[PDB]
Amino acid sequence: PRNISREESLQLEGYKHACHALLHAPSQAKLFDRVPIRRVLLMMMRFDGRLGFPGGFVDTRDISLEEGLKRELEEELGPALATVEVTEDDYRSSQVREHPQKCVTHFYIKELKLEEIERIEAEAVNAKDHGLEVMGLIRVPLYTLRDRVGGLPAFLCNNFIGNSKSQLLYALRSLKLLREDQIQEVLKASHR
Amino acid sequence: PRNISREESLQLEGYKHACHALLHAPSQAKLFDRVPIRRVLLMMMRFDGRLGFPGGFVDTRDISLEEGLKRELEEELGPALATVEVTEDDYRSSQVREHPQKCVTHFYIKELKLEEIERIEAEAVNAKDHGLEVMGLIRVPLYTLRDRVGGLPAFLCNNFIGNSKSQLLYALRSLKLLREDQIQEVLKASH
Ligand SMILES: Nc1nc2c(ncn2[C@@H]2O[C@H](COP(=O)(O)OP(=O)(O)OP(=O)(O)O)[C@@H](O)[C@H]2O)c(=O)[nH]1
Ligand SMILES: Nc1nc2c(ncn2[C@@H]2O[C@H](COP(=O)(O)OP(=O)(O)OP(=O)(O)O)[C@@H](O)[C@H]2O)c(=O)[nH]1
Ligand SMILES: [Mn+2]
Ligand SMILES: [Mn+2]
Ligand SMILES: [Mn+2]
Ligand SMILES: [Mn+2]
Ligand SMILES: [Mn+2]
Ligand SMILES: [Mn+2]
Ligand SMILES: [Mn+2]
Ligand SMILES: [Mn+2]
Repeated sequence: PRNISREESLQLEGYKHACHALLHAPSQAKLFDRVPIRRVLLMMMRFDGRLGFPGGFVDTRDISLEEGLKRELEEELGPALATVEVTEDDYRSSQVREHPQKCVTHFYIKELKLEEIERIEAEAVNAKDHGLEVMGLIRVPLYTLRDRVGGLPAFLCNNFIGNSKSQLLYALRSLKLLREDQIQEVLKASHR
Repeated sequence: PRNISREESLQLEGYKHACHALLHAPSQAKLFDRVPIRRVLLMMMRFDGRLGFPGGFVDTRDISLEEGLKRELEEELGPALATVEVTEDDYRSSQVREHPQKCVTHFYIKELKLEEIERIEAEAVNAKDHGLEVMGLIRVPLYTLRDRVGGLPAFLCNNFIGNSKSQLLYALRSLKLLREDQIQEVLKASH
């Protein structure tokens, strides 16, 4: 897994392309009327027993990288998605690997309204891929509990696909949710 | 933790009790049209970032174990559980611990019709505890993919609460889903 630019990745010869998106919306809710949720971020349990972002292989010679993702998004999340924009302005980063397939993964971040995320969760059960590729949607706990492990650190101890965990960390710093030192603290507490 | 009978654990004083349940239904669906799903098993992502079964603490001095689970299941899974009765016949096993704290955990298993699991999934977003104490429902992949890892083996590499992983393995053997050899197989490919 190595960092590559969009402009360069698209001119690669033969390698397979993939697109995935973090969908998120602000929230005033408090766990135990005490711990702020801050933000709702969506991930999923996949058919393969691993956690990941919605999306997938972007049929490279079809339409745009955006159109490919949009399709996967509706395929995997459901009908509510047809009215989700997801432009080029929602592109974030790309990576190349030769690990298992020789592949390029493109990460996307889009902010929605909480109402929108709620409806997406609500209609997720109607996605072509519900119970198939998508075993259920989940929210990322952003907080850390009093035992300093429960919440996000404990969350990061689950099994992630490709480099979705890497991508998640990126988003967290990217959206100003946690500084680097906090990100390191939650990893160290998660390591042991 | 340690094995204890139901009747024996209910005679204990100064212990905490909790009940958790695996709701499941048969399915004819085939992943990629080739790989049988076989059965649908519900678990959840919890507030603490771990996988677990729905359920919770029950005060034995106020309500029975069944009433407690019943209320906790409505709270955690939502309104569709009003049509579902998990009774004494669904009770399976109990484990007891003293350290860290005096706690007894009861495990229930109940079969439903596929439309019931589907409706529970649909209405879980209305649960009192959704997006707070319950972060979302998930199905347990029962199959192993061609790489011999994807599916159940990889799922078992996730972060589970208390002995919830062990409750799941018990259910797999109990429901005649996997042989003792297959469970050991699935477990090896994990670690
Ligand atoms: N970096 C990163 N890679 C991922 C993520 N999810 C999947 N991958 C990798 O992307 C590739 C395929 O993506 P999938 O989502 O499994 O394929 P899919 O698009 O759902 O399947 P199709 O419906 O046929 O398009 C695999 O090699 C995974 O390793 C993710 O969230 N982040
Ligand atoms: N064996 C087992 N233990 C669990 C499971 N889930 C939680 N526990 C443990 O059982 C105890 C209570 O479980 P919780 O369900 O987290 O507590 P709760 O009563 O649901 O929380 P409230 O919604 O605030 O009432 C805690 O010690 C957990 O660590 C489970 O699925 N199986
Ligand atoms: Mn996908
Ligand atoms: Mn897909
Ligand atoms: Mn596809
Ligand atoms: Mn596919
Ligand atoms: Mn609970
Ligand atoms: Mn509860
Ligand atoms: Mn409770
Ligand atoms: Mn509650």
